[PDB]
Amino acid sequence: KVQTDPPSVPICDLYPNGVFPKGQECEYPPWRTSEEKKALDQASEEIWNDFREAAEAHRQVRKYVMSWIKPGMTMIEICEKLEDCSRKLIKENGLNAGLAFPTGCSLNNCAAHYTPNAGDTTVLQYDDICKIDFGTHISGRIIDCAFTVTFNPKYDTLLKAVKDATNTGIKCAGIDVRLCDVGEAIQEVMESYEVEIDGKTYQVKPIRNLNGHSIGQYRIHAGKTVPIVKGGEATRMEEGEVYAIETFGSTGKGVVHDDMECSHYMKNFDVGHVPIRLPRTKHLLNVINENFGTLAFCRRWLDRLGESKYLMALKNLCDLGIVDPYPPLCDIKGSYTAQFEHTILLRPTCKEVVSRGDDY
Ligand SMILES: O=S(=O)(c1cccs1)N(Cc1ccc(F)cc1)Cc1ncn[nH]1
Ligand SMILES: [Mn+2]
Ligand SMILES: [Mn+2]
Repeated sequence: KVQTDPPSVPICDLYPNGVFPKGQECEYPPWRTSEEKKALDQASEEIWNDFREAAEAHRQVRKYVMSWIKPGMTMIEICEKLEDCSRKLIKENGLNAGLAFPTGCSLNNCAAHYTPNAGDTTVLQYDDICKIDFGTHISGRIIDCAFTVTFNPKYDTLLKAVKDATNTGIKCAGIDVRLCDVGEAIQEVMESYEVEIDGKTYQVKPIRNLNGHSIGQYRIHAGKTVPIVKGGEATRMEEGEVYAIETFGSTGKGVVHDDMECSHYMKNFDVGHVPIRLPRTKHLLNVINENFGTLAFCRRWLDRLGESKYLMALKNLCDLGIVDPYPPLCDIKGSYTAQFEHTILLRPTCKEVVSRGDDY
């Protein structure tokens, strides 16, 4: 009925009749706040409500994380503590409710897609800049939302720059808005910031090959990309679409490349059923189909299901194009990267920043 400290009560039990809190509602940028639109919006109320339940789990998990995340903890300890909480609040139930993708805790010049695999001894340090990026879902309605953790105030202005650029992207987004215009607007704001870190000055660079993305049911990246620099596609955002608006700022080259051991994997959404006779590969694909479907997973999540010595079977599925690997994405050695991300609903009546909290 009432949430505990530490959080343990599922969000569904905190609401009496399955009506979850709305996120931040915004008027679209320059007639909708329309009977045709109001009815069209109401027709998807069950869907918006699923996003809101997942968003409330995301808000409660991240507030709890911020209370205890500290240097000295291992990255595994952080991810396990966060994920244990997330499973409880979302009331994990197979593909009906659960974790939408692994917990990113990328450090320093690593901007995204790093989560420890078994045996990783990495310890969070006082000077680290850590991007906590995790997702929850109800019925495949995904919340993709992220923030940056630091302990040293030297990164405060870099975080402020990226947060403002993400908020600028969110404000610019709308029905019939050109994706390229969102990218231009984000870049102008991010580049308006100069920061000083350890006696060196930088003009914050958007990471040009990182992007926001449309979201589909059980589909983290549905096909449209939201650039964070100028020169993109004039393709428009459409009514009823859902987007992850994320921005990344860097003190390095402002470009990422694959680096480090891969931890994130996801079945290719478009690949059809593929009969497998190789026993270990067949078993692993069945495990993936049963537990994740088209949602992303990580090696730790296969380990927890009691799977072991599966790396060759996993490589086989990647080589067949059934599963895609998503390795960590890093800028140059010595650079600092920061990220903020929210999920927005392009509802017929308004734009809802469904994952907005009192934090960011
Ligand atoms: O970089 S992405 O592949 C992408 C961005 C634009 C078009 S495709 N990607 C989606 C994703 C892919 C695999 C995962 F296991 C989890 C997520 C961004 C992202 N990661 C975390 N939050 N957001
Ligand atoms: Mn994310
Ligand atoms: Mn994303």
